[PDB]
Amino acid sequence: MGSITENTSWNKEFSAEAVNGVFVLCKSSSKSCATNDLARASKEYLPASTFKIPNAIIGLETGVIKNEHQVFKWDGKPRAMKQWERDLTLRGAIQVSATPVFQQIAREVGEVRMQKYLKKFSYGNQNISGGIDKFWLEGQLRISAVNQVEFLESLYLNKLSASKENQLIVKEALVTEAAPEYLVHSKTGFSGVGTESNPGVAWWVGWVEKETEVYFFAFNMDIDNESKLPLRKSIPTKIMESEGIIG
Amino acid sequence: MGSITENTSWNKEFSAEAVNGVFVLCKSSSKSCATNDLARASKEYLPASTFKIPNAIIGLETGVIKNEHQVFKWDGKPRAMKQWERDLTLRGAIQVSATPVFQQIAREVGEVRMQKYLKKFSYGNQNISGGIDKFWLEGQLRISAVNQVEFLESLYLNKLSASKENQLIVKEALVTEAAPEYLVHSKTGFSGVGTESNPGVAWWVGWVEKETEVYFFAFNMDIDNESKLPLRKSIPTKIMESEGII
Ligand SMILES: [Cl-]
Ligand SMILES: [Cl-]
Ligand SMILES: [Cl-]
Ligand SMILES: [Cl-]
Ligand SMILES: [Cl-]
Repeated sequence: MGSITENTSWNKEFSAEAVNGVFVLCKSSSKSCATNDLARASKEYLPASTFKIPNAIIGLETGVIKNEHQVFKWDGKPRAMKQWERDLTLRGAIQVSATPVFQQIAREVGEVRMQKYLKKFSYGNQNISGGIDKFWLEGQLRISAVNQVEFLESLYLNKLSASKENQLIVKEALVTEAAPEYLVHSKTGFSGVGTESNPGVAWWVGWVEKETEVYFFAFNMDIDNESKLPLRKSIPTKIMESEGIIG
Repeated sequence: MGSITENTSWNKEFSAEAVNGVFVLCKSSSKSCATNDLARASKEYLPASTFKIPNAIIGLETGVIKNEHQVFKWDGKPRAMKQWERDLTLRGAIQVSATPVFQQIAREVGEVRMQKYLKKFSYGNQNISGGIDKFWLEGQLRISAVNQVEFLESLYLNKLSASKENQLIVKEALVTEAAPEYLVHSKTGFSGVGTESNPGVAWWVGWVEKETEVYFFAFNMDIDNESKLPLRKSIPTKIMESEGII
């Protein structure tokens, strides 16, 4: 958007849970954003599963994902999560966050084309070192909350450097709540619990369409205890509720 | 859609409510459809607000709807329903069924382009007589339950004679339930209570994407009393539940 202002009153929801994190919320019509922590809003972290958004688009663009209705066949091998042990649509693989499906997509896209698309998308530090199938999971790729909102705004407007149809296909795959005058697109992320001095990161990013308004959001937090994960949704929902958006 | 088979065991949900109607359900992977009433499955009825689906695609195709994020401004004058007395997005206008918005779209599309597109879409009897802004509401346009599922299948597959991008836009506008492995696109219709010896029609049409399967559906029923309106959703829902479609 245009402006960003720091709203320190938004710390109340973080301090109540002893969480270190940031929430960025932008209202389209007023071209204005608010955040609890300006400094952290610009700090870059591992995207983890939020990378499914650009990866899905790049997969379609390059033709690795053949079309909108491609089925990703479970081959029979045990997977890290139980919910991934089945055939999945593109929307399904995004929604249940089936990481191995996307690791294979990334391998097929390749280094040259992945690099070019992350440049076109202005996606974070654009550092894809750490292996083609994990740079966004444990490698060197980093993105800020502000950069996520910018990327999501471009996607909403079909202004990414990709076909309008591929942007649309990925947008329907991101729908997480549908009501007559309320629509939510969103995606979670979780890198793990980390180590001594290096906590992991949790994400919730997306946008809310309410009546004729649109609000873009990005949340992240430091995490070293997996039982704290639901906070990645509860904190932003509480803040958006207080704003009259209602999460 | 493939083959169609009459299954009279579905009549249970209709007889319970003294409803004269039809449900058509098609399973994409098996290329087969079932219905409680083969005769009625092919009978053609006023589309009523189910017409918002092709009308929206046509509005986008012709540039009358400038793009995905066009806002339909309320002029501040009375509208039939309070829910319509506000600015609406395309999705909002479809979801609250803001008929006056779509009537102005039809006027701006105009007769020639509207006729051409309904032919291209093989949309019912393709009869647009009765006024450019009311042919699907009180005029001569008629479409069957079988034709609705055929049209919806084409939309799902992006195979209508329109840009893939415009078909995609109208598809997101139609989403009515979203879950990680369960997605519903749907649209209701209701022509009114009819006249003596001539009931109105109520519709519910759409599709269900469940894991990797897809089910297309079209329901219609005779209606002469507004109190019966919720049956247009409850009957099909009960049948789809009995079929294990979540
Ligand atoms: Cl991933
Ligand atoms: Cl009106
Ligand atoms: Cl209408
Ligand atoms: Cl009329
Ligand atoms: Cl209803």
